[PDB]
Amino acid sequence: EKNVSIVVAASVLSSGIGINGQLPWSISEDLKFFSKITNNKCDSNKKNALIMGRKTWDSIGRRPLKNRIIVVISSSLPQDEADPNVVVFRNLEDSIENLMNDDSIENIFVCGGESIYRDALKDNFVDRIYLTRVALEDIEFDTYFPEIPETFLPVYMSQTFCTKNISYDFMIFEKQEKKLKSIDDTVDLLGEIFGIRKMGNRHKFPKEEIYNTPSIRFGREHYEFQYLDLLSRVLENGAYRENRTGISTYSIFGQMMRFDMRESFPLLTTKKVAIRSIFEELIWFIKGDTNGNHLIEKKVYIWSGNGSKEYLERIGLGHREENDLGPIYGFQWRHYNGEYKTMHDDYTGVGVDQLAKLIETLKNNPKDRRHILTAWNPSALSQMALPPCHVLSQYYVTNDNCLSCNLYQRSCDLGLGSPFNIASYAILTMMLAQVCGYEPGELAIFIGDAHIYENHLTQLKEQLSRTPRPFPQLKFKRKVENIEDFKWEDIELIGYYPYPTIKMDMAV
Amino acid sequence: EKNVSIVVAASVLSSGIGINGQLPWSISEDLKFFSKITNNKCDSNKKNALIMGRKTWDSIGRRPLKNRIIVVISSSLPQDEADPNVVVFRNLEDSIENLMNDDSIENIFVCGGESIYRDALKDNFVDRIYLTRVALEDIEFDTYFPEIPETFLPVYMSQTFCTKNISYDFMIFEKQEKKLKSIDDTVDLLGEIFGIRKMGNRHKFPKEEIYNTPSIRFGREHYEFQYLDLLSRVLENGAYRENRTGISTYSIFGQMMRFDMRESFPLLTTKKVAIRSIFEELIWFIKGDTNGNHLIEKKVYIWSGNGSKEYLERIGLGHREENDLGPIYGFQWRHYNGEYKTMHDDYTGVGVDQLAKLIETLKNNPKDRRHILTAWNPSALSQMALPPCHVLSQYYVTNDNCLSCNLYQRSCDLGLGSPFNIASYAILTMMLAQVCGYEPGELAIFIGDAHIYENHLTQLKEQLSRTPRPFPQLKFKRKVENIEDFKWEDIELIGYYPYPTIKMDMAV
Ligand SMILES: NC(=O)C1=CN([C@@H]2O[C@H](COP(=O)(O)OP(=O)(O)OC[C@H]3O[C@@H](n4cnc5c(N)ncnc54)[C@H](OP(=O)(O)O)[C@@H]3O)[C@@H](O)[C@H]2O)C=CC1
Ligand SMILES: NC(=O)C1=CN([C@@H]2O[C@H](COP(=O)(O)OP(=O)(O)OC[C@H]3O[C@@H](n4cnc5c(N)ncnc54)[C@H](OP(=O)(O)O)[C@@H]3O)[C@@H](O)[C@H]2O)C=CC1
Ligand SMILES: CN(Cc1cnc2nc(N)nc(N)c2n1)c1ccc(C(=O)N[C@@H](CCC(=O)O)C(=O)O)cc1
Ligand SMILES: CN(Cc1cnc2nc(N)nc(N)c2n1)c1ccc(C(=O)N[C@@H](CCC(=O)O)C(=O)O)cc1
Ligand SMILES: Nc1nc2[nH]cc(Cc3ccc(C(=O)N[C@H](CCC(=O)O)C(=O)O)cc3)c2c(=O)[nH]1
Ligand SMILES: Nc1nc2[nH]cc(Cc3ccc(C(=O)N[C@H](CCC(=O)O)C(=O)O)cc3)c2c(=O)[nH]1
Ligand SMILES: O=c1[nH]c(=O)n([C@H]2C[C@H](O)[C@@H](COP(=O)(O)O)O2)cc1F
Ligand SMILES: O=c1[nH]c(=O)n([C@H]2C[C@H](O)[C@@H](COP(=O)(O)O)O2)cc1F
Repeated sequence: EKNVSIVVAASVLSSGIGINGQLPWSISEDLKFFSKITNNKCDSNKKNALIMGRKTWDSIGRRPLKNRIIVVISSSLPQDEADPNVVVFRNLEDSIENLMNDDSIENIFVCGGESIYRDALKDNFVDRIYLTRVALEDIEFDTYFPEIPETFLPVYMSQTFCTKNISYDFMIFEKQEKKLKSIDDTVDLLGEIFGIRKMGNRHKFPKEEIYNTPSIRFGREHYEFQYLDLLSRVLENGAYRENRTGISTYSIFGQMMRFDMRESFPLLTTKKVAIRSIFEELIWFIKGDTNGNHLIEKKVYIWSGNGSKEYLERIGLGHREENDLGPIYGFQWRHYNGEYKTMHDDYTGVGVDQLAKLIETLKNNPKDRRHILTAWNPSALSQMALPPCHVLSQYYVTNDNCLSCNLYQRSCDLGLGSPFNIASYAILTMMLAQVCGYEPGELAIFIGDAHIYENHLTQLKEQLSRTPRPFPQLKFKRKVENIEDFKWEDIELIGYYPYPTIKMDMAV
Repeated sequence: EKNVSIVVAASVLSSGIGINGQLPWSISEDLKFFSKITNNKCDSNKKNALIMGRKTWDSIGRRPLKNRIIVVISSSLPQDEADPNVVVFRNLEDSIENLMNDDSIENIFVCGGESIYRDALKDNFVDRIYLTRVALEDIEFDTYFPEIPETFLPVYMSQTFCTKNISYDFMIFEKQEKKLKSIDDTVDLLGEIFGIRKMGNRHKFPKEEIYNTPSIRFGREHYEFQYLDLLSRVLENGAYRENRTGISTYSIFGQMMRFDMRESFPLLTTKKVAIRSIFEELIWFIKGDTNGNHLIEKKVYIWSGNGSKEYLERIGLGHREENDLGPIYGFQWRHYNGEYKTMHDDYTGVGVDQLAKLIETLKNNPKDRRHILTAWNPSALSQMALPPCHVLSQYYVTNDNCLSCNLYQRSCDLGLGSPFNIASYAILTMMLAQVCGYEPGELAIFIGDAHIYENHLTQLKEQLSRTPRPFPQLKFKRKVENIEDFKWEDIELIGYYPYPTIKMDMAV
């Protein structure tokens, strides 16, 4: 009784693994992953066996792998004993003789194509699966990886990596079996004595029925869980509260999310996020614009709700034009403390150009601690059609010339605003990184009133049922002179294979 | 072979447990803790044995405890078999015949005073310790709890609680024995392939030699660990970087801390924090003052460094008076966007009184999401002697009438500034809570440039060697009409028993 693991690199959707006797891709780090998993052993005087089919044995040049014993499953290969690092068996069942008899073998690994993968799962020989999901689907395949049986459950999902603009994950699947210990009891008993006085009870762990992929307990490395587990945490501890709109929310205070931008782009995969509208809003801010029609003219109606004549007169802005949102994001960025008249006037030169100073400070004094771009100005809050949600952001240049970003958000619509704020400030960091000459780094979002609107409950609960997929890659097609020169055609979204879009109405 | 645990509630320093045949305090929740700990059993048809001395047996009225068998260790009590829930033995060793003979007993608990505690530890009969540390030490004791031997190591430390303004902790100590498994290996191998491309390697777990009380792995509930583990994370991942001063730091980006204020006060115990100077700085901000002499007149020299004539002329403020810090904290609070002349002029009425609007909004509109108090004003940054470190703060009223606080900090001097910012915004939250009529809630601090100055290394490593003690209680002695009426004599610090103060020089 030893371990029998499966190592495979399959496509994210169709689970393709090969085409015309070779791989559909060339990822160097994945092969190194195959090296270390198949070499990882405990006994020095032992070797791991790698089982593969003849067609696969041909694909790897018919040459042995160092420090490993290759087991070829071929119906017509000569069982020659000359090579001690390569042995041939007639069928897969008879080849699993090393478990009980061959004590010189520590672990067993299955990695030999569809015919061996499917036969190893249909006969219940497998104990664990090492799946390398690759974000490639608009190509051709002829050999696929079988559907993972119900007996297996994911226990680990690595962060999204990148090689030649190709995103990929690393997952572990374990087979279900049958059916520190004192610390958990003492914390529970303290939770029974102090009701909500103990802070642990105020932040209860999300229940299994609202935890996204609850089988992955200790291996929640994928940074989309930083958003999906916040949804779960709100569903568990959110207090039903009212607000300025008629749609009440479930709200918790003081939450944070953390995303990687070096090897991926934090665009959610559990729901098709309108990436174009995110950009057009961001470049709208950068340009210094407050005209709400300029987004509607580009078929982006995100600010149409808070920019209706009925809404502005309702909040005391009847003198304002239809979509004159007022000094908001992109007016405190480019013209801070500037006397706001209307959205048609020329504001060139007035105010404090924070973005310009931010860019110039990022390149002249990178290790400066004051790379701050704020939007909360109490003098102009009364003029705003909606006070800023993402109020203040700070930027950081690491020693390896990477640009990280921190953002504080006073109010976070986890249904709609959060998927936008994650991608919006990710693109803004990448934009700042290119103009300043650095690489994208990490993105951390600090949240105050993290909430879910009550009409988003059935929708977001559906989103939590979708096991996430690797983040896509976002690369720019050209280097721009100034930051405002970016256009939608300059962005290339690579490997975005999300779940179907989810409709949720905005609370005006 | 079953488990033998000891349950004790001792004072935090001298470990006193009794005086004149009774307890030195009256904490109801502690007795309820003793109830659930001694009753926690797995078998329905089994009872836990509670061992105690005669003097202790007298202290509890000589009456049995429900669902439990009390074992009295007395040299001259009659071994009466009339009561089946109380049995008497002559010595402690002979009383431990429940391990091998009486299978009707599941667990054994030692809880019978000094004479039984010392004999149970000197003879190595104990397997686990349930310690309830109480923050009372300036009273009299006559019975103490023996010092925990080196064979025991702490594995859990609960959050600081409160009963009648008495702070107390719950800890677990386990005796050392001799000397999921696949997920950790796969993450390690991914760390060998991707160097710093994998985000996990940029946030490596702190090594044991810099982890405060590294024996407490899964039970780091005490929220002083939210600060001590930030020190460890900086020591592990901090990049050596320069700054505006000559003292280089080790800095990491995007960290957060979370403290409880309902049942405790987040004043660090691993170092004697100058609590008075914290208050005088805070009330200085609230009053709207920017005159540095008003703190020096009260023997508070924290802002003396950034207010020397040599420093102001060094940063381009030679025209400024000796300690005229300029529009800083407490001038953007009370007079935001107010044209700052000097520190002697009258600024009453000018600017935007954020604090006044914040107070008025906190009680009139509690579920508002705009309870924000900012200090980052780009128009006046050049006039400031030092840009704001704690830039923006947001406040939140829960459904149970508690006031929580969020704070974003752009730069964090973990040696000096951080212990002050934790207590300063804790006091400010409590002050706002009393004036508005709410109770203190949670305090979350979000940090950008969390760093340690290199001249603080020997000191902070010393601070990490001190296992923390329960937080003290801070209560106000009177209700004030306006928030500015607070005085140092109005604050009462209850149960603060910290480790000796640690001297660290400020980087000017
Ligand atoms: N992405 C990835 O992780 C991997 C991808 N691949 C790719 O998959 C493709 C190859 O897989 P595939 O097409 O399925 O072919 P296989 O690799 O599964 O090899 C099949 C051969 O093995 C022998 N064989 C298989 N099953 C039996 C059996 N039950 N009894 C006796 N002999 C058996 C036969 O050899 P014989 O002719 O002697 O009868 C058969 O032709 C290639 O493109 C390869 O590159 C391969 C491995 C990993
Ligand atoms: N804070 C806490 O968790 C607890 C506090 N306490 C406090 O501690 C105080 C009492 O403890 P303490 O003063 O140490 O007295 P003890 O509770 O330890 O009881 C001592 C008695 O037990 C008997 N005894 C002890 N050792 C032996 C032995 N080796 N052989 C035979 N008999 C023995 C003797 O009884 P005899 O007279 O018959 O010889 C002795 O007088 C009280 O104030 C009590 O409130 C007690 C328990 C818990
Ligand atoms: C059978 N096969 C196809 C193949 C390709 N990619 C995969 N990727 C994964 N995740 N899992 C597999 N089973 C897998 N199999 C192989 C097997 C070994 C090598 C190989 O070259 N291994 C070298 C790797 C060289 C290097 O370090 O990059 C080794 O040392 O083991 C390539 C393809
Ligand atoms: C021996 N002793 C002294 C005493 C007091 N406080 C302690 N506190 C701790 N943490 N540990 C002890 N061993 C301890 N012992 C005792 C024992 C039981 C009760 C007691 O009244 N127990 C009731 C508790 C009643 C209630 O629920 O509040 C029970 O149901 O067990 C009081 C003092
Ligand atoms: N109460 C409230 N006011 C807001 N003002 C501006 C925004 C940002 C915003 C506005 C609209 C959408 C929106 O409806 N977007 C959809 C996609 C919705 C989705 O994520 O499925 C789209 O326009 O394509 C998203 C963010 C916003 C919000 O979320 N909530
Ligand atoms: N570069 C820099 N500038 C600062 N300006 C104001 C502060 C906050 C500050 C300043 C001085 C002290 C200080 O010296 N405090 C000592 C004790 C220091 C301590 O051990 O905590 C005291 O006031 O008694 C503490 C915080 C501060 C800081 O930390 N770093
Ligand atoms: O970028 C945005 N992100 C976001 O989360 N919101 C949502 C948060 C909240 O649901 C609403 C503002 O409501 P309130 O004014 O009460 O904070 O806007 C809006 C944006 F423009
Ligand atoms: O309340 C404070 N908190 C704090 O952390 N600092 C430290 C942080 C940093 O070490 C220094 C400011 O340096 P810089 O202006 O380059 O960010 O002041 C100062 C305060 F007044």
